[PDB]
Formats: sequence, structure tokens, C-alpha cells
Amino acid sequence: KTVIKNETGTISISQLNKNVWVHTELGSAVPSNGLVLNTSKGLVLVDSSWDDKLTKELIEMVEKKFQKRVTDVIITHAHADRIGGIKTLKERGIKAHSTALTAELAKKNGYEEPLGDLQTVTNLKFGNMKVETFYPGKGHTEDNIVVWLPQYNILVGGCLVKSTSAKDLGNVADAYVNEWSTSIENVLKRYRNINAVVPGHGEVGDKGLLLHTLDLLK
Ligand SMILES: C[C@H](CS)C(=O)N1CCC[C@@H]1C(=O)O
Ligand SMILES: [Zn+2]
Ligand SMILES: [Zn+2]
Repeated sequence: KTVIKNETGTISISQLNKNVWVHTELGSAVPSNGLVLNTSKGLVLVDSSWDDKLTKELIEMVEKKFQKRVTDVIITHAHADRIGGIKTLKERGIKAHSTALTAELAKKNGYEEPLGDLQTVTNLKFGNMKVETFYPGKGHTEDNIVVWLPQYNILVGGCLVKSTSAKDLGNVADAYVNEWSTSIENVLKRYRNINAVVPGHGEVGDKGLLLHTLDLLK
């Protein structure tokens, strides 16, 4: 699968299973993905969107559809596609989780700050939905984290992980190209049985996206 769009087509949600959807927004056209987790205690997002306008629209779409409030967002690094809606989150009383380093970089770059509560490994539970966050090391950015749903073996790779359609490393201004492969290997070592991998940009895939990223780093 079910795919549902906003009137414009700039925001789309695609169902992976009964309680997990991918959200995708176009920023001006460049698509960006996160997750929507439908839990018994509210909606939890992995990542916001490019700006406040899109973040507001995303929240409004999912609250209406799932008939509950967005309570929490996990911010996976301090680039605009991930954190651009932080002002909206904070003013609505939506908890914005991040590592301390992500918060430090957000502040440095003039964004409002997320909580800085996530450690190298953090285990969260929202209703019955289990979420693990993992900092595997530097790669796409110094601060990038991945998000794991152990009840589904779904990995949110974020922008650390390239989609099949990506034929080069893309934006390496903030990247650590000599450490990115080790960081991917750390993800592969931690999660040895993966059902789906959601990249930050592009189509959902599987463990092959991690291997693709390794190949692009050669
Ligand atoms: C503006 C975003 C922030 S991750 C960006 O750097 N992009 C989006 C598509 C390609 C490029 C990248 O992730 O390498
Ligand atoms: Zn980025
Ligand atoms: Zn990105």
C-alpha cells in the first residue's frame, strides 16, 4: 504494498508491514526516506524532513490516517533532510531523540537541538514496538546512526547506506571515506540476519545495499 500520497505527491507513505511504513518526501526534486512506526502508544518517526512545511504535512497526514499522535522522532544525523523539521517537532512537544554528537552538530549549524540522549547502543520501546539505535562509526557523516527493529529485522540505514540507483558516493563534503567501509562492516557484524534495509534516498532493498555501499567506497 500500500502506497498513499498527499494531494501534491511530494509526500508518500509506503507500507512495509502492519505497523511499519516508509515516508518519502521530495525537496526541491530530491527524495528522502524515513520510517513511520504505528505503536499502541502513538506514532514514532525515524527522521523528519527537509523543512518545517514538509514535516508539518507529514505529521498531519499520519496523525489523521492512524488516528493517534506523533510522540517521538529519532534523528539519524544533522543534515537538513533528517533534521530540517526540528523546530516543528519542538514546538509541538514531539520528543526529538539523537546522539549527543548529532545535537552538537545541529547547534553548530544553527538548528534547534534534539535531546542528545542516544548512546552508541540505545534500546527504546514504544508501546510494544522495540527500537534499537546504533552508532557504527563515521561514514556519510561523522554522526550517522542506524535504527534496527528487532521484531521485524528491518534496518534503517539512513544516508550511510546507498540505494541500488546510487552509482557514486554523492555528497562527501561531510564524509569520512576511509572509515565508511569499517562502519558498514560494523553494521553487517551486528545484524547478521536482515529482512529489509531502508536507505536514506532511493528504493528499499536488503543486505545487498550494504554490499553495494562497500563497492562504491572502493
Ligand atoms: C542533501 C542530502 C543530505 S544526506 C545529500 O547529501 N544527498 C541526497 C542525495 C544524494 C546526497 C547523498 O546522500 O549523498
Ligand atoms: Zn546526510
Ligand atoms: Zn540524506
